Amino acid sequence: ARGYIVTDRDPLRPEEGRRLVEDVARLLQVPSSAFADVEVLGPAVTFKVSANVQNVTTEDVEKATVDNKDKLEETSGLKILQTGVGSK
Repeated sequence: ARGYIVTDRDPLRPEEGRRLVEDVARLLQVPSSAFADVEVLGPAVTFKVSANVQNVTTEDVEKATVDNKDKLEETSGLKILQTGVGSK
């Protein structure tokens, strides 16, 4: 399952999806290398969390994103409109 974050930017630049994912990784103390398959789709960025030394899961990433939304928005300079985990 992938995580996703929908922003107010469209199309979201690849470079910007990457920065936003890096911001989220920092909140969780995991290197950005733990996020794989990073891709932008319209206004959204999507990603997979691989197994890591911090034991951070896909749901932990979603929760940290909700809990720190305002900080992420300040750091990134964009708005987050939705976040979640996808379903096959």
